[PDB]
Amino acid sequence: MNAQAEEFKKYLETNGIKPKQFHKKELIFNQWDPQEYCIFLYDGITKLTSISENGTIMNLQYYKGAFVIMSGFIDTETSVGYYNLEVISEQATAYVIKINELKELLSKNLTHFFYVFQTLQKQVSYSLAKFNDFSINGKLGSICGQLLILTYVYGKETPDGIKITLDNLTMQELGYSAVSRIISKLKQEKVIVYKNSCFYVQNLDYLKRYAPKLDEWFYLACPATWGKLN
Amino acid sequence: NAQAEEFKKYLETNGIKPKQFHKKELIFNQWDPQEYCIFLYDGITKLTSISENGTIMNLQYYKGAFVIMSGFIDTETSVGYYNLEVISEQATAYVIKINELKELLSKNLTHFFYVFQTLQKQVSYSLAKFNDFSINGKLGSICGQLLILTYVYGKETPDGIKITLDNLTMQELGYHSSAVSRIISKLKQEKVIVYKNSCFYVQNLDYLKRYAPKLDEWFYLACPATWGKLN
Ligand SMILES: Cc1ccc(Cc2cc(=O)n3c(c2[NH+](C)C)SC[C@H]3C(=O)O)c2ccccc12
Ligand SMILES: Cc1ccc(Cc2cc(=O)n3c(c2[NH+](C)C)SC[C@H]3C(=O)O)c2ccccc12
Ligand code: NA
Ligand code: NA
Repeated sequence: MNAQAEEFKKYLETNGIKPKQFHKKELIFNQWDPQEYCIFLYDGITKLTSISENGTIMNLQYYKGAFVIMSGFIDTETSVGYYNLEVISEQATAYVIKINELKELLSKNLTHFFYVFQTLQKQVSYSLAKFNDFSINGKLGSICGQLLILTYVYGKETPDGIKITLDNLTMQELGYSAVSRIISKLKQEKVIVYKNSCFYVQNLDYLKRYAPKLDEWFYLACPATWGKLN
Repeated sequence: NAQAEEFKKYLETNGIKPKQFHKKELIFNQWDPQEYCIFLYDGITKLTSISENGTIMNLQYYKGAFVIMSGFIDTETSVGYYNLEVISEQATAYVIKINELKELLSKNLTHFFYVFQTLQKQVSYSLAKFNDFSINGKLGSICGQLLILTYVYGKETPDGIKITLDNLTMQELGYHSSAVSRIISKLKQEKVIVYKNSCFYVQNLDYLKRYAPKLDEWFYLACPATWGKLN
């Protein structure tokens, strides 16, 4: 599956760093801490959020294990943004590292330096591809792109199409007014199907057509997974 | 800058040389199988993409000093079918093949770090732009771009904050859809930015900060020195 992550997991463990369980609605890091962290999210699903003074809560970015999320800059160790990383799966397993300690240990392994660098690269190109799909096709591009990524990562073929294999609690979190206008177009056009309390994708090519740049991103960033359905 | 001067030293020390590029040249392109690390030392560029048609998309602006990598650092393959186009009259850039580069980061965690921090800056820029648009729609995006322009190129004068860029470069950043037009009218109405004497002037910065709140925070956390100039 992800050998660079498994290698990184061991490097952490054989350097003193131990996995921490977190449970849903827990913040692995938060916007009010004076200390920033490098998070190696080894398993589970999280969301990055921003809580404005209004108290309105903004969902910015999803992440699944294995990945690295850093709440501060590696050089200055100060915040990259007033963010929280909330667990949305039932549990998540993460290794929590003070940014300053991380610097040391990326020194002694070119290979693990590269691994973490590469995940920032994938984030950068992800946002650019989402931006592009939204410039081309609006919210449709956005939702199709979200569904395309769900299909690639969590899809399993079944008779009613490509089922999305996330726990139901997890699915409601991810969203399963303006968004509504469109989901119906898809329910009705049988791109997706909500049957027997599960979500099914019946027309992968439509998703691909309106999220072309995220499709490309996934080919270039996760070719293993992209092939499984192309 | 300082940390970028540091990194430029490091490159020239190891044999890499600046090259000039001129408006409308591509420093790297989306069809070249070879990928590069670009240390853009001076000038203004845009990242672009094409779709099947021939339809140019402007995705992201960069100014020197900055680093722009067209391939992944481990696999060396493309991060996206992108071009980096010059939009200032000249741009100075150090071009580094990704393979040739990979040893060099290996030998200098200080310098590795400077490049790592630049990706982090990009990631959080994109998120903060997204946050602003989710709050305020097109107006948040428009004010956010004018906010950054002001911070980076703006000089305080009695006629307001002058954008110290030439009208050429200002058009390449765009200075006529109906939705945009209403916003422009609202801003050109409020005198938020005023064209005066073949120049561009910002007279309500509070407004910009008001509708681009998260990009404002981004600049504070990422470019504090420059942010404090106008705060
Ligand atoms: C529904 C949904 C959409 C997008 C993301 C973000 C995401 C997914 C993904 O598979 N990968 C990345 C991202 N971003 C961090 C760019 S980076 C490369 C790859 C990976 O994790 O190996 C979702 C993430 C989790 C759950 C649902 C997502
Ligand atoms: C008008 C305008 C908006 C945005 C950008 C992008 C940009 C500007 C900037 O000052 N910085 C960055 C970016 N992005 C690459 C995130 S990264 C940190 C900082 C820096 O250059 O050190 C513009 C860039 C050039 C010209 C105009 C811009
Ligand atoms: Na924090
Ligand atoms: Na290229």
